[PDB]
Amino acid sequence: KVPAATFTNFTYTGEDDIYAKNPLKPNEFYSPILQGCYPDPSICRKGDDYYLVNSSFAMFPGVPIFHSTDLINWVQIGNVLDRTSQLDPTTCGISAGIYAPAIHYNKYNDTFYMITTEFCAPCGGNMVVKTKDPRQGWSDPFNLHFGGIDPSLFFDDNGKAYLVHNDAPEKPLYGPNHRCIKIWEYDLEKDQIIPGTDKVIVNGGTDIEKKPVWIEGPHIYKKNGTYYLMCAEGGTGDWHSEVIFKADNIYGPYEPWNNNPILTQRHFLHLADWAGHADLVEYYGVFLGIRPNSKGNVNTGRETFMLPVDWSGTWPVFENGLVPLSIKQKMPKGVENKTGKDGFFPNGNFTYSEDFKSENIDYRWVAMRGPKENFIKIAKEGGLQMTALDANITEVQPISALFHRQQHIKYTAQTTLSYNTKAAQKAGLICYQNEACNYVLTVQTEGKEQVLVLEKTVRPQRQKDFKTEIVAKEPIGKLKTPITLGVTTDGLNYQFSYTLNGEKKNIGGPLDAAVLSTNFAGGFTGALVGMGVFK
Repeated sequence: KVPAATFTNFTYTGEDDIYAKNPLKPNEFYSPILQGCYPDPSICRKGDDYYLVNSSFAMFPGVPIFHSTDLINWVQIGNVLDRTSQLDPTTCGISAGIYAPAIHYNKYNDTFYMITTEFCAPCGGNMVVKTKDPRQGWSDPFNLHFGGIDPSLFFDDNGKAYLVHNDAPEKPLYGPNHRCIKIWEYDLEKDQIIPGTDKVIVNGGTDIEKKPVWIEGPHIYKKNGTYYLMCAEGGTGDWHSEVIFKADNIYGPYEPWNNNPILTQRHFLHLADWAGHADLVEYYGVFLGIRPNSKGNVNTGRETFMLPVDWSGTWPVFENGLVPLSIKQKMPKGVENKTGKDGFFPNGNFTYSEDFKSENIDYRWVAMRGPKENFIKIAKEGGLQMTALDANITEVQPISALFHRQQHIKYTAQTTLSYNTKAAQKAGLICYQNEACNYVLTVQTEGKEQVLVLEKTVRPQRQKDFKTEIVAKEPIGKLKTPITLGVTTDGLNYQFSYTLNGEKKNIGGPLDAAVLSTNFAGGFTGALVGMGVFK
């Protein structure tokens, strides 16, 4: 009972060099189209409407879904897994939960499909959800009976349905990196694979002699009577790429185009990296990549990039998918750039100021390991009234904090809060990679006085032990007015501050940005910034 604080504002301002140095011409747009942690992009089309989805791991709700009629201007229409009956990540590992999504539209039964691997409750494995209309939400999961990751359905022209996925081989030839692409016939009535219909269609990759790492993200397309299998190969790090196979039959032998890969950045050590895990739509191909900082670290996670695809011949070509990517791409003829305008998703450098004056909270806001509904209410006059759950920040448990993805290497953010002196709890501002890789600045109480406390918790990949340390601490007397907390990062360090009766002061010094990188902490996620409450 009684909330710890009411956050009356959050402001997030992206300030990346690349966008400032490369202003848009009227017919241009920035790529990545989704900045920040939006990995493993999957895309489908029904009529004039495009739908695009991403992996989300332990965040809730999971799998954000974007709609667009032109592939440049996107509106987030929600998150596909938004009920606890679909996804309950209470004790989910930071690099578990929802892996690569694959969305599809079956024109034969006018039905949508979101299929993924859910490495947490309720499913603990491969599963699919369905809908007639994404705006109405999706069904509860159908548990699918096969292992591995990166499931993806394909609906042929004879009423037969298939399912392709990554799997482990019976006989590993070169360690755990040896993987397989497996296909199954799919039963539309039962929403389950047909036992005995499984076949390995790719073993290892395009050339097994080369020991191809983690062939995955398989997608089937059919064009001019020919079947096409497109896969990611080389791992979602330094050796990422996309490769392409074709066959005369759904099960038929799949042969790699002599020209492979068709999408990579891996042969450069000099903007963007780790390019792969693509999906095509009629052509345009969306994929994942990272924009690392000057030291090679990534606090922004893997982002959804786009490129035009020429498929006028036998094989798909990613236009400039094999030369160093640039931030600017020409838009399709006739389309104008409305990114950040109206209700469209932003891009480039921008400012998002949210006052939370509406019970329909913007779909960009996520909680870790549980629903925000368990600890947030909208005040009569507006603002995030949030009550402290039992868990502290370092726990693999749901925590009472609302988060915004770090969409830029260089950013500045602030929040304004009215701190309930009666509840005496902790309320503040958080930069979060994982439960043991975070920076937290909180107002707290000691006596009948408030204090500000800056804490770090640092845990590199391979280390078991961690310990929360107080970086800095300052008294602020008896808080009788709202207070603003702020953090800014220049890509190298994070600097916290607070702004009370007029004046803005730094608290603590520069805090190493590397601590919140994938590189340092491991995992599959980008850093987050948000507000939270504890004790």
